[PDB]
Parts: sequence; C-alpha cells; structure tokens
Amino acid sequence: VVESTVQVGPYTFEIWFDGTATLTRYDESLAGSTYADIPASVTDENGQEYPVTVIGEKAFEETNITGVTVPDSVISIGRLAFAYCNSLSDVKLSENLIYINELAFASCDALKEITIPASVEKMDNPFRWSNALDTVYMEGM
Amino acid sequence: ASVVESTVQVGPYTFEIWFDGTATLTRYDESLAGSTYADIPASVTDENGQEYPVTVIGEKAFEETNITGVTVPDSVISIGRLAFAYCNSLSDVKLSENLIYINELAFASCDALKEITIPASVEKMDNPFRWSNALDTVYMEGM
Amino acid sequence: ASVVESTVQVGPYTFEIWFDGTATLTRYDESLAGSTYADIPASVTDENGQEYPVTVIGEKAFEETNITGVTVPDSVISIGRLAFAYCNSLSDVKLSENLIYINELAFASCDALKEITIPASVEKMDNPFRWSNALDTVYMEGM
Amino acid sequence: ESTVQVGPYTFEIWFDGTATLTRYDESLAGSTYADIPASVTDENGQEYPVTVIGEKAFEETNITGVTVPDSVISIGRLAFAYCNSLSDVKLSENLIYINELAFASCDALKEITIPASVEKMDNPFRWSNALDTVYMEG
Ligand SMILES: [Mg+2]
Ligand SMILES: [Mg+2]
Ligand SMILES: [Mg+2]
Repeated sequence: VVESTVQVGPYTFEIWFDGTATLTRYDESLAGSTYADIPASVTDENGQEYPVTVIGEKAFEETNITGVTVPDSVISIGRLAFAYCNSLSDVKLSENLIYINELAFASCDALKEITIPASVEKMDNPFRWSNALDTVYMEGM
Repeated sequence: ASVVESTVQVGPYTFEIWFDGTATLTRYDESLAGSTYADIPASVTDENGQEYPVTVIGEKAFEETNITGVTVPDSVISIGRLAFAYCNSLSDVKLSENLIYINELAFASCDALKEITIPASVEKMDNPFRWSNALDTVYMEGM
Repeated sequence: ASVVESTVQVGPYTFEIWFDGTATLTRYDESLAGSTYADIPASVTDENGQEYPVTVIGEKAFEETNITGVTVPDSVISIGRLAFAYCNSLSDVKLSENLIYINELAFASCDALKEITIPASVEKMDNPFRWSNALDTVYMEGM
Repeated sequence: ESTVQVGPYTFEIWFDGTATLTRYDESLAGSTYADIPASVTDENGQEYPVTVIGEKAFEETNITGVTVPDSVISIGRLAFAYCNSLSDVKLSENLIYINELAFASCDALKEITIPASVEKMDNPFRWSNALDTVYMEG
C-alpha cells in the first residue's frame, strides 16, 4: 500500500508500506536538464528516508531525456519504464539491479550501446528495445 | 589468424583443427546423428591420437538442422555467426561457463526457442536472437 | 486542423466530436464492455442528436485492454499510434475497407495476433506490428 | 541444359516453361544494380518468363538496388538476405507471394512499396531495422 507520494523536482515517488520507494513519474516540464540522475533515496514530510528500489512502469514514457543514471538502490526497472525516449543515448545501470522488465527501453532507437551489470538475473531480450543496438556488453563481477 | 592442420569427422560433427592447437566445429550433419539432441564434444582427437579443445562453434555449423536441444561444452569461447540459425525445433540450449562471445544472429529465427540462460563469462553479444519469435526472456547465470 | 466540439460516451466507448464533423474513438473502457469483442460503431450521436462518422481510432484508445477481437468499421480512415498496443488476447482484427493509414505501433506487442488482412484502401503503414512476434503473415486481397 | 547463365544470373528452367533465378554472382556483375531480366532463352531459342526469385538467390551480395520484373510471381525464402548495401527495391507488379525473410537484415532498406497484386507476405517490418514505413500501391 502507498504510504505517501513525494515530488522531488521532476520526480514523483510512491512510498510503500514495506519501506521502499518507486519512481512513478518523470515530468520533463519540471526538469532542469535532459540528463536524469535518479536519486537513490527519497525523504517524506516527516524526514524519514526511503531507498528508491523500483523505476515504475512507464515512469519515463515518451520523455526527452538524453541520458540516465539508474542508482545502485534500484532492484527492478519496470515495464516500458523508458519507452519511446527517442533522444535517450546514454544509460548507466548499476550493480544491484536484478530485473529489467518487458520493453523497459522500448523504441529507444537512439540507444546504440548498453552494458548489463553482473547482478542482473533476468531481462527482456535487450535487442527488442532499439533498432540501433547492434551489441550488448555484460559487466564481469 | 591461423591455418587448418586437419579435418576430423566424429559422428555427425565435422571439426577443423587449427595450427594454434584449437578446434572449430564447422558442420553438423543431421543424417549421421543418433538423436536430435546435440551433445557437442569438448575435445576432438586427430589421426595421431592428439587431443584438441573445441573452442569455437563455426559460422552456420547447425544452420537449418532438426536439433531439439544442444549442449555447448565448457571448452567453447565463441559461437559463430548464424551457428544455430533457422533451427525451428531447437528449444533447449545449454551454454557453459567460459563462453565469451555470441556472434551475430547465432540463434536467429529459432521459433521454438522461448528462453536462454547466459553464462556469467559472456562479455559481448551481437543480436543473436533476431527473428526468434518466442525468445522474450534472457536469464543470466551468477558467478 | 480542427478543435473538439464535444465528448460522448457510448457504453465502453469514449468519442471526441471535432468541428470538421468527424468523430474519433479516444478510449475503450473494459469495465463497461459487455464482451471482449469490440464491435466499434460506424457513427456516434452527440447530445443534440446529430450523427457523425467514426473516422479515427485515437492514439492508445484500446492500449492494454482484454479485447479478443475487433471490427474497425468502414467509416474509419486512420488508426492512431499504439491504438491496439499491448492487447495480449487480441487475435481477430477486421479492418476498415476505407482505412488509409495505420500509424506507428498501432498493433504493437500483441502476442496473440498471428495474422492480419490489410484492406486494399491502405496506402501507408508505420511499423504497426513491432514486438508482435507471432505476427508472421500479412494477407491482402490482391488482383 | 536445364541451367542458363545470363551474366551474373543463373536460372533453372522448368518443364512448365517458367524460369527461377537461382543465383546472383556478384564477381560476374557489371554493377551493383541488379536489373533482373523478365525472360531467359535456352540453347534452342525458347523463351522462359522469370517467375520466381529462388531461395537465397542474392544472399550476402553487394547489390545496392534491384528491379524485380513484372514476370515475377514469387520471391523465395531469404532471397535477398544479408544484402547490407541494398537500399532500393522495385517490385512490380504481378508479384503475388513474398516468402519468409525475403529481405532479412537488408538494414540499409529505408522504405518499400508493396504492389497491389501481392496476396500474402512475411511481415515486411522484420526485414530491416531502418524500415519505418511500408507503402501500398493502388
Ligand atoms: Mg519463422
Ligand atoms: Mg552476466
Ligand atoms: Mg510480450
């Protein structure tokens, strides 16, 4: 169950009963740049800190981002999280990511390269994401 | 970077042994196989009894064959271009730790292939699953 | 270039009426439907009783719905972006005989769609079937 | 006798009086433009319409453009597969069937026009990573 919704600049987060946060929406009209440096934590109205463990379903859908850092607090990237981000060319994934859900980078056709962290256990076939993604690299543990 | 020293036939498998001391699986001949499961040998012996590791699955080695399953042994470092392409009955692929490279379209248009597990040793993949309809999910082996 | 005159609800269907005298189907609400077959009306009546043709299936109108089949009536000229995307039970699509354009990803990631018949009137399609990997064959009436 | 060579083109001639283009040999071609002949003649001067582009006929060749003449009824499986420089395909007009992966990995192909005669084809969006739009001629 959602405990509260917190807005941090262009980011909307939902805080759950289990003490984790999901990044539910990126609002490009509120962003200071096209590089999304996603925070690893979010603080509620009472000063309690929660880790950002999930990039929610369609959170960045159809946004103008050119680059993104997914912090090491994130365990899962949701379905269509970065779908139709037509200018997205630089994706930094971090060691602790376990799951990359279906079509997480659907039609990110400016994405030419991606490196998968050693921690990833299950992902959607990454070659479905971008028409320009010829090769996928895997980080060694 | 090398030259073929000898060609060896082991049942349905053709191997080329290179002067660098490694062997490439160049062809799978269906008509000589005992079953549709390809249990690829990790090594091949030449006419003088010398043993060589099978380090590469050659380009198109299993192209359009009737295989239902395959074990790629721990001796293999790379899987060549279209090595298992258009294998419409292939549903079970065992990759082993030591594989580094999966070349372009290596498992292309394999319509019965629904999943694959990638070993922790794999460093690079050139779109090996293009046109393989049911290949949604990729699992990754931990170290 | 037009403006929305009014919005009309007809069972599970939401329509926008434009000043050019046409209607766009903007949303399909699963919870208001009597069945999983979407028999889209060819016309819609506004609050003053005026009938208008349904000429467009709007962007994402049926996105992620439970529909198993759809009839796109002969009044429809264009199917919008992602109009039927992610409809994983959709297997039967009857398209409009006046359909001219099928916009980008209109039938994307529809994993149960195995075939489609394209009407002779269609002039242009912007990759409508991306990620619908069971969609092998496309039929046309021909000569 | 049942095989005819016309420059870079090999044709197999059938009992039913039709011909299949079985192979394109780029080392024998005068250019990278494959203007496929609509007919082929045997040693006795009998003319055979070219009705089929055979399976893998142009596989991995250097062609930059192709005209498939109005005599062709079917394009075979992987006929133009891995033709990495192919950017212009003219289909004519009598074509009925386009078999599986006829233009597989023809990733320099940005648009294609499908003739009104085509009745059944492999999804053309599978062929090229650069093919955003398919046009249908009336
Ligand atoms: Mg197939
Ligand atoms: Mg790994
Ligand atoms: Mg799917």
